[PDB]
Amino acid sequence: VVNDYITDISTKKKLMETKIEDKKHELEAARAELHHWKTLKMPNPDRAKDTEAFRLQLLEDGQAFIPFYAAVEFQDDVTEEQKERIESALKQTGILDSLITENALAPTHDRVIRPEPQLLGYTLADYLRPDLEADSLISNKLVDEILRSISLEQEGAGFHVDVDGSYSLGCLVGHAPNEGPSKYIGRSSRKRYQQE
Amino acid sequence: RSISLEQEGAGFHVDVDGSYSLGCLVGHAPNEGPSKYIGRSSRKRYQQEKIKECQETIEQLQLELEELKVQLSQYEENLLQAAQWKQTMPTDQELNDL
Amino acid sequence: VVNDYITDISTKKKLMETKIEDKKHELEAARAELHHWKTLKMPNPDRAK
Repeated sequence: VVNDYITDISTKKKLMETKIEDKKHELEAARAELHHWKTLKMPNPDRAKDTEAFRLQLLEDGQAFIPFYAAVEFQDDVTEEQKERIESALKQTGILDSLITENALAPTHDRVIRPEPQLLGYTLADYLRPDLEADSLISNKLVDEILRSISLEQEGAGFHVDVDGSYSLGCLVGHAPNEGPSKYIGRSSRKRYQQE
Repeated sequence: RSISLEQEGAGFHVDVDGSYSLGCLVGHAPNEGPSKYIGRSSRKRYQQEKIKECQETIEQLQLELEELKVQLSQYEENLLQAAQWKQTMPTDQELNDL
Repeated sequence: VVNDYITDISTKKKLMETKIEDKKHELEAARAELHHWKTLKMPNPDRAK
């Protein structure tokens, strides 16, 4: 009987060993994730491998380009609610990762904001100022002009992104959902995604 | 029809190869796999492929679970046989009597 | 000695039980998913709630 009891206890001790193994392994997975977040430096927006291939093609071509999130930063007076609205609309439209190009480029597997004149009504340039990165190949005057390109009123069946988050894409008109505080737009925001 | 299949200058159009012009913007779409959303055939293909995946997963998991049942049954038989072993264990009856 | 061996066997029985739980979690989800795809109204593109 005593050995029956101790056998049971030994089995459960083994179960304790197994769960110690399990928790060590869970802590190792958590540790690996923690290591990944600790050695992060700058997370970028959503992309497809085709867009990366195309942008490699652009680099091989030497075309002047810089992604939008890497191109602009919000102004001081633009509090977190406004940042959220503008970044959510850009992300929903995909404009967030869209490319600003010095020349009228046509993208393959990618999107380019050609500086075609969209100088009618209010624009996002009112709220945003350019923020050029270390790899910038484009001047801020053109970027500012593109910021003016993004309109805040319907161009019929055309392109615009309002401050309240609505956007028109071709025949489409849209409004963005909640996405939380800004993480991609601005130097502070890109690092912030990493910290939580 | 509000969507053209030939370049409309700076205007709005979406070509067959996936390129599109939407104002000052020009874009081209990435890989998204075979059509899944547009049309009954595409939606049904999505449904059938998802169904096939889940059916194969249920089959594999059932096979593994029946294998697990076999292992557990063998382990129970082993414990039983251990108890049976206890009975077969030698006894010192003759030596103690002597 | 028999009890040393039997503790190991109990452990392996326990591992089978743990993997039975595991099969329960993957296979129950697969059954639910298969029913859902049978009851698929439509495919949903990228969306927010």
